[PDB]
Amino acid sequence: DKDEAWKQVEQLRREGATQIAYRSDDWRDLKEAWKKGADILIVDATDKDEAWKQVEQLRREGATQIAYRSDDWRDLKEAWKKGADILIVSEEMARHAPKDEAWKQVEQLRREGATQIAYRSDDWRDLKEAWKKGADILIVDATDKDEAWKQVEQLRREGATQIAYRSDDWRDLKEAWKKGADILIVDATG
Ligand SMILES: [Cl-]
Repeated sequence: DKDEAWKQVEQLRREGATQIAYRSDDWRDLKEAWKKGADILIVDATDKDEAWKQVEQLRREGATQIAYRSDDWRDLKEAWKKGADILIVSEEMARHAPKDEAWKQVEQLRREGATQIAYRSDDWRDLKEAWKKGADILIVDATDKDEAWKQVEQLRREGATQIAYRSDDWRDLKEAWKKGADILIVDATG
C-alpha cells in the first residue's frame, strides 16, 4: 500500500536515516517517495517491458540516484543509458549464458563513471562471492530477521562499506541500520 510505504520513508527520515531507498514499478510513486525522504529510487523492472521509461521520467524530475532492478543484462544496459546509476542484480542473472557473461556485461558498465552494482541474495555464501567479484552494495534479503541481522553484522565486521536491507516495516529497517546497514530499502511491492 502506497500510503503506508510512504509513511515508512517518513518515519525513517524522522529517525535520521539519510540513505533511504524505495522500490516500485511506478515513477510517480517513486517521485513521491523521493519528496518524502528517499534518496535511492529503485525502478522495479522484474516483470515489466521497457521499464527504463520509468528511469527516463525520474531523470527528468531531477533524482540523481536511480536504481534499476533486473536480472537481464541487456535491460540493465538500456536502463543505465537512460540514467540509472545503480544496477541491482541477483543470482538469477547468471542463469542465461553461463560463465559470467551477464555479470561481466554489468561489470563493463561499472567502469562508467559513478555506476554501482548492487547484489541481492538471501544466501550468505552467494552474497560473499558477489562481494568478492566486485559488488559495491550488498543487499541482505534473508527473511529470517535473526539470520539477516547476523549477516548485516558480519558484513560490517568484514568491512563491507554499503550494506543494504529491505523491509516493508521501518522498525525492522531501523534495527538493520543500528546493526550496520547503511542503505534502508522500503519495499512494499509484496
Ligand atoms: Cl531491489
